Amino acid sequence: APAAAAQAVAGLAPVAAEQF
Amino acid sequence: APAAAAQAVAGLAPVAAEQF
Amino acid sequence: APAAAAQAVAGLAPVAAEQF
Repeated sequence: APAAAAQAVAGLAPVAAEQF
Repeated sequence: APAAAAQAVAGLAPVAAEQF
Repeated sequence: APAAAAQAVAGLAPVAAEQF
């Protein structure tokens, strides 16, 4: 389970990042 | 099963990035 | 298969906006 939760967050962070 | 659930999230990140 | 289908749409949609 933790590998899925870390992968999902690492793949989403660049979208958020590019609005700031 | 969780590999598949993380891929669905990851994989749609380019839809968000194309909107904003 | 669905991740790939969605990626294709993300890249097609903005092309449409350049016509109209």
